[PDB]
Amino acid sequence: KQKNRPNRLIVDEAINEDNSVVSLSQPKMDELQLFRGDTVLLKGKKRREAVCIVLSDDACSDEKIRMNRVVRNNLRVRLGDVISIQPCPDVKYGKRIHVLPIDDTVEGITGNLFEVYLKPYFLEAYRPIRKGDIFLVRGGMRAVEFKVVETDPSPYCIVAPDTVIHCEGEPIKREDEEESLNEVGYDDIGGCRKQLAQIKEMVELPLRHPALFKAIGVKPPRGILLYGPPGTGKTLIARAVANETGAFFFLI
Amino acid sequence: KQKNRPNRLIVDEAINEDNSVVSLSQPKMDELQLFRGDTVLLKGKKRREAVCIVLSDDACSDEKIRMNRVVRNNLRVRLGDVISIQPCPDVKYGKRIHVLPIDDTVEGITGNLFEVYLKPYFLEAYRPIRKGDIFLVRGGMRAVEFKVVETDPSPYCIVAPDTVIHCEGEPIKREDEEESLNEVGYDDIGGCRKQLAQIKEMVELPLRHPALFKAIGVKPPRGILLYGPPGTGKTLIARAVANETGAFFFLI
Ligand SMILES: Nc1ncnc2c1ncn2[C@@H]1O[C@H](COP(=O)(O)OP(=O)(O)O)[C@@H](O)[C@H]1O
Ligand SMILES: Nc1ncnc2c1ncn2[C@@H]1O[C@H](COP(=O)(O)OP(=O)(O)O)[C@@H](O)[C@H]1O
Repeated sequence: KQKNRPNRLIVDEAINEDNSVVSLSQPKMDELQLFRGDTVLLKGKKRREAVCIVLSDDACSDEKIRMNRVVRNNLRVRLGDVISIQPCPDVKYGKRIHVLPIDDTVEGITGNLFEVYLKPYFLEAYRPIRKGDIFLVRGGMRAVEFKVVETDPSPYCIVAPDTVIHCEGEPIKREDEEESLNEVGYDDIGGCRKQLAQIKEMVELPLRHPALFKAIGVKPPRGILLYGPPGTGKTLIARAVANETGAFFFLI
Repeated sequence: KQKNRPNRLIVDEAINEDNSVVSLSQPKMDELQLFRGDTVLLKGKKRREAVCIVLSDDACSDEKIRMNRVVRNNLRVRLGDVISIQPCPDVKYGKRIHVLPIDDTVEGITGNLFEVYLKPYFLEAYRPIRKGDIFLVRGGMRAVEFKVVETDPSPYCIVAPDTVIHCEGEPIKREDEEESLNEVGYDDIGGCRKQLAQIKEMVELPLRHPALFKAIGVKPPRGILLYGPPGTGKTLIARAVANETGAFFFLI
């Protein structure tokens, strides 16, 4: 079976903000035999899957794939990891969905969540979904998460205008496996691109591949000193780096 | 029943010093069908009532009502609250009243309180009263409070020249519900208007509506630093703010 050359890419940062658009470059797209708007299927770590509409861009390489933080966290991968891509031409429109909120997120929210949040989200935008994911909607000076529990053409479909939604039930608990989305990441840092590039390349090898430094005698850098006027967000950059590499973070 | 548009106003600061004059603007006054000098009836928090002569002014909005600190404290409301207004054309002259002092206020006062204090107060000024209120008279380098206990056309009337007063009895105790009137308020701060406006708008939302900051993620200001030469009354301003919002005050 052929899997190495047509079906391998490397995750990196995103430029678009939609939680379903995955951006890649045109040579890979006519190599994969995929056109714009076609729903694609991604497999990552721990046999997790995701369905996403595709899009083309130019400011990419021929092995890099740009995905948003929600879809990336939905596959359990981190930046610099590899995934598998496939065409999925057998998705159908749904006829029944059931969604729940996360209790950690809904606090002091009064009224009904349906007509304020889930009504403008699935409005005039055909969005694909798979059972057991988590998506995020922003508004009312808050950001609320939602977990899909069921799907009528199980286990994945596309949201069509005539797809009823039964938003019935009580909040569900966040388990000890997925991480929160109110945490810090590289997307929550405006400006300062060159310095971010430097720090990212400076801690890439010791924190991503730790076993490599048992096979070579080479000393990686261990002392970093950030400086600048107060109010420039340095602890932010620290927590960001520490969260995106999955490393442990202690604060003195 | 119609109550929202003709019978709702918002309390604010006063410009006059009389304990019976309540000031409002001419559009609301000819909307309520009220003329000058007519006794008006106010209902506030905890089904408290008050009878007051009315007056017109121009430096107001069309939903703000200016009342003195005595009448405001008599309704249990604070600044920025809402009250109900009504016309009360069925007040009559009294024929017997009975008033007592507050023991916390009378200290070292010798002689009789009647002819020195209660004689010039109800002199050539028709003043309305209701049973169970508290009013304040100034003189002799002191300020003495008085509580009405009974009224002959019960439970409210107007003081006419031929209304006898039986100032008979012993001092009464201040209970644990009403606050004193020798405390600090915005009226006891001369000058410094712009800075007062700034500090009042800076602590309005967190201290008046605390539940609102469980429904939005927005950080209110928490650090304030007052400065100026010594002798400019800064702790005064602090106690003032803390008393007018009803907040707890700790002093280090
Ligand atoms: N470049 C930036 N991008 C995003 N937010 C920033 C940036 N610079 C400052 N801030 C914001 O202002 C504050 C500045 O960071 P700082 O007060 O030094 O860190 P912290 O209080 O989190 O230890 C943070 O709350 C952050 O939200
Ligand atoms: N603007 C003002 N309005 C009213 N009284 C003031 C003003 N400025 C100063 N004072 C008076 O002078 C004193 C100045 O305040 P201060 O001596 O700093 O506070 P305290 O002695 O109460 O700790 C107070 O007793 C106050 O009565």
